[PDB]
Amino acid sequence: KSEQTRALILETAMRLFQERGYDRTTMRAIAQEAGVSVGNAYYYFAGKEHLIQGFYDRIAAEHRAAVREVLARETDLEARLAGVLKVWLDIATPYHEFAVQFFKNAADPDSPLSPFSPESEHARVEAIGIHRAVLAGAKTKVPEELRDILPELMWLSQMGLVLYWIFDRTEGRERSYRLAERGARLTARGVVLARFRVLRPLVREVHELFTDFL
Amino acid sequence: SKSEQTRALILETAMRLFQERGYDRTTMRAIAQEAGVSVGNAYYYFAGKEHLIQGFYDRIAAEHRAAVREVLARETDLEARLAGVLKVWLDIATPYHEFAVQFFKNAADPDSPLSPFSPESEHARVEAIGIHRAVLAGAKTKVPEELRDILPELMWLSQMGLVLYWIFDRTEGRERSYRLAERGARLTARGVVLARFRVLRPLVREVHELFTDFLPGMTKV
Repeated sequence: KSEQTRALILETAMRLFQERGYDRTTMRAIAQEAGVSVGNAYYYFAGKEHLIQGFYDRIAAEHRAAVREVLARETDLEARLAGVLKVWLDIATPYHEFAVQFFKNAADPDSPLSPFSPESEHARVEAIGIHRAVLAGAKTKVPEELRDILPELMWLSQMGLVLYWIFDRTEGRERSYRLAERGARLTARGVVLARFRVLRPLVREVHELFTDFL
Repeated sequence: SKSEQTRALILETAMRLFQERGYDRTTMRAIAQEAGVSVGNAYYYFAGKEHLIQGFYDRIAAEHRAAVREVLARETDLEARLAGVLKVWLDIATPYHEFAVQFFKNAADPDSPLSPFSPESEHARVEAIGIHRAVLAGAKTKVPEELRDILPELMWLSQMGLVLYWIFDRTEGRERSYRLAERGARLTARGVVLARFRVLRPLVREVHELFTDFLPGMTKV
């Protein structure tokens, strides 16, 4: 079933370039290993970057499941965000050597692979969604002026943290997981401060700036 | 001039190579043979690929620092000073965009001497931050004492925030970036003015602490 032999191929490719490198991995090897003509392989994915898309997509959706447990017993913002970023890290863990090799492909600004490209759109909206979940259900006061962009800013933090995590050479990535924690604490205090009357000017400013930009 | 022209010749060649070959797979050897000098003669100016990048970073900081001379003489509003400075930075970076797009995957690594944040880039960094000090010093808006070091450094962080956006910007003149330097200069100059109140300063301290802990190159706590 197309919808089903599709996920077969995504899977054989995902494991293939993990073992080999995105670069020296051909559609043809993927087809061969998959039991599927080269032409079929291209039918489900028009070349190698569309598999990465489907991998991002796949990773986003896995992330979104493992945060059931965390969103279930954390009420306040900080603990919500922090767990979600930790859960992210936990499921990225096995893909880390791949992310380091793959980094130089995805880090090409003008490549579809870049998480900021238009191809990656479906995966951004997806991931921002989680950041919608983290606050929309956080029993912690959040000013209206901010409610509309925090998602996006939090998502940005998360890309910061991905970048940092590719290059974190500490044991088991201790430091990244620290960064998520500090990042969440810092975000959370920003919002509390945001409630302070004297600097709604400032909160307006960043509301505007954040509604304009990619 | 043969000596200064060779200096620059090496530098431009190496950069074009890193840009098409990629930095990992360019050697001193290959650069020297592409410029058409002795490898000896190339090392004489740049002790290795890393010093070459530092050469790129230094050149560009000085350029920016020369170019800022007017804005920072005419403008007395902090915003407008920051505005101009950041904009002039864009004018100056503008030739190196395709370079930066290609070299971003090497310098992004904060554990690498290639990184702006590295102890190896100290010189270009201090010179760059020094510009944010003078943006501050000669602004009409006066500025808190306990924040006097952390602000120039946060402003330099934004600049890097801006460099990163610029790299990823695909719009025409990179005009979207020019619009960010302008809108970001606004938020920031409001940010500093507003840090005159005491409610805000801890968050300023704490943001400068997150960066100084997790990235090399900022002043200790």
